[PDB]
Amino acid sequence: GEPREEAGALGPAWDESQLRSYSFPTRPIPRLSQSDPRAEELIENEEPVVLTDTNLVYPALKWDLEYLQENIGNGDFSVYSASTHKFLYYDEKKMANFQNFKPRSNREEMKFHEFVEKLQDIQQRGGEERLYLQQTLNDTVGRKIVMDFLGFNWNWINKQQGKRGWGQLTSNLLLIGMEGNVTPAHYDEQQNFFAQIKGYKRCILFPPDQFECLYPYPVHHPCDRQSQVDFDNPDYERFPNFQNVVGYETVVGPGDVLYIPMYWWHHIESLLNGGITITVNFWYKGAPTPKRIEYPLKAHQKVAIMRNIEKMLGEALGNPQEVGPLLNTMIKGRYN
Amino acid sequence: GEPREEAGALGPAWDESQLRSYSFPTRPIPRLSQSDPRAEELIENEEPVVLTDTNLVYPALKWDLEYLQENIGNGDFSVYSASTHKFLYYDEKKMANFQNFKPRSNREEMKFHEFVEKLQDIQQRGGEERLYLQQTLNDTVGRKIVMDFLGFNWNWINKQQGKRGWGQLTSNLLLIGMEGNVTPAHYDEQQNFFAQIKGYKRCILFPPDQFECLYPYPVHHPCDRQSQVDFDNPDYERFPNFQNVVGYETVVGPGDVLYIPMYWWHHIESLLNGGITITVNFWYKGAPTPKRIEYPLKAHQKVAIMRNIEKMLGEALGNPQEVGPLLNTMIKGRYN
Ligand SMILES: O=C(O)C(=O)N[C@H](Cc1ccccc1)C(=O)O
Ligand SMILES: O=C(O)C(=O)N[C@H](Cc1ccccc1)C(=O)O
Ligand SMILES: O=C(O)C(=O)N[C@H](Cc1ccccc1)C(=O)O
Ligand SMILES: O=C(O)C(=O)N[C@H](Cc1ccccc1)C(=O)O
Ligand SMILES: [Fe+2]
Ligand SMILES: [Fe+2]
Repeated sequence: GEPREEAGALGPAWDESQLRSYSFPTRPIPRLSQSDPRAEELIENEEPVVLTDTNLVYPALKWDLEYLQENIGNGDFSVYSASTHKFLYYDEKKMANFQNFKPRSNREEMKFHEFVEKLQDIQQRGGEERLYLQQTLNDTVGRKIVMDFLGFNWNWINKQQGKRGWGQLTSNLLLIGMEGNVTPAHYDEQQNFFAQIKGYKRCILFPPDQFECLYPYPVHHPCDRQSQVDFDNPDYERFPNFQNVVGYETVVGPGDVLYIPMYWWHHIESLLNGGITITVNFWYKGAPTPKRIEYPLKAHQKVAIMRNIEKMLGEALGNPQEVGPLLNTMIKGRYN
Repeated sequence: GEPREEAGALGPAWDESQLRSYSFPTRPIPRLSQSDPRAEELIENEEPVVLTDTNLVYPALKWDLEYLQENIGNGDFSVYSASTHKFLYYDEKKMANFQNFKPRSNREEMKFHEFVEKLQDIQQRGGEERLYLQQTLNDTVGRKIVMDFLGFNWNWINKQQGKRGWGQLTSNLLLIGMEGNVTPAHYDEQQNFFAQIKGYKRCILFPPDQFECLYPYPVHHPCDRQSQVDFDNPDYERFPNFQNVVGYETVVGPGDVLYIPMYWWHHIESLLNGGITITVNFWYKGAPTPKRIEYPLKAHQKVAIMRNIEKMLGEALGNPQEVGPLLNTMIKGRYN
């Protein structure tokens, strides 16, 4: 949609020139009120929606590098680096299988004050490197910050968890990123409530059934759950169906909360020239399995089946490397 | 090898002109004595071999249409028909899934005397149709025939079953076929002892690892376990790897016993212009699973894994028809 207008006539929140350009078409994601029945409907049907008045992270809306560094306590925060705007999320617990894989992003633990310094350093030296802080909110958090945390709207979110019959909140990540930073398309196996705090983030989502268009890496690969297709330079040779992809986009700002249904693909980028961005997500385990499979199956359920096959086949063969050969042996001249 | 010579200088048992011609190369299967250590070795390593002095079906060597019709009792025998020399073995318990499948062979129960008549009829009327009797040896068998059965060398075969740790004899089929009759390539999940009684049969076998060259039908298909490749007119377009196939052949005659290891492909044909052929097989369940998978895996073990995947995937999807689509969705642009 068109750039929303800020109250008090402070001008447009952002402008098209801050968004990156891509080859596929997109339609806006609904921006509704938490009290709007249609929104309660979209969630109930595992469809994305942006809630604008939940007050989920109200106490955190005052956060910023300064305030944070002062009260965030003194613990270790994981900080990812990148020579480019695209951040390569890789699982270190799978690098064994694909020894032929070399990471294009380096993680590093550090104190907040350090992170801030390393950041103010780049900016103050006309560098080109980019950073991104992603750390769970444990107990090593300052006292004052714990006050803000307790300030979150748990009354509302706890009812969503209940009404939807989801599992237990697995974690909350604090995400602080630099403008221009990008998180390549991928999907997560948990329900997510993306709570925007500082800055603006453009989020482009794709339904689970778009599986054939996004070509995710093999399950045993370090980049499992991520799309192999380079959005900046799509290889229609290897990934022919990326020319059929159609997504849903929107730009979340301070106070907004985006619901990302489990298994839904999502590409997230921080607006160009929009200062830093701060967000806090809420990951919950999806509702348990009906124990009485009812057909027809939903798209994400099939993806669960595929993932399973790959996992079990790598067990049987005792080697994840042979998973591919066996699958081709199974299909060539028989199923294709 | 070259046509063996019959004792008493009765001339060659058969001549090349009786065998069908095929595009692939083949090497002879070992013809050894049951007391030969090398033969006990081939069996222990699940490799084919022809034993010439087991005396397994000694009492049955005197069988023929006449003697049989008289003592075979009076029960129902399954008799398959075919307009061509190739017999289409289809599973009636799977015809549901592939309703788009129409059998090219008609089975029919009948009394022996009837079978003989229907047979002597064709021959006596210059017909072209072909028949093949395949029936288990139950209790509806004549008394005199039971005497022959009891005459089999159970002392020897029971030790093979024991030494190899195989399961229990699942069944014994009486196979009576017309000259020129052919049983297309396929494999069985049980250990087999092919006991030739009357006539000569050419058997061409392929190791389990030739899976990629024989393109078996889908597991849920009525012709599961059978090769899709037409040996008389190979379609190298669909089945490219059939040009890499290499088999082991041999011609079994009265008194010979062929060991067909479980999962080994086999094409069986009755010599051209060689009268009828009578055989009796012995199917045993392979040795149980080690319960402690020891790698590297053997070829037939992987085929067991593939079969499993197909079976379970058709369960999960609740429809065997979608098995193919999902497999391609899994591999395209990811594993190929
Ligand atoms: O949406 C589905 O249920 C489905 O089977 N979709 C397939 C593609 C697909 C298959 C499996 C998972 C996701 C997507 C299709 O050809 O449309
Ligand atoms: O919240 C998410 O699910 C998510 O993908 N967040 C990304 C950052 C991220 C990347 C990888 C793992 C967790 C979080 C973002 O740029 O907002
Ligand atoms: O023989 C094997 O163990 C094996 O994995 N053979 C594969 C082909 C094959 C795979 C699985 C079963 C039978 C045959 C090959 O490319 O040679
Ligand atoms: O004994 C076998 O395994 C076998 O494939 N015998 C075939 C006949 C047959 C075909 C199908 C099922 C059982 C038996 C033959 O022509 O000798
Ligand atoms: Fe994510
Ligand atoms: Fe067979």
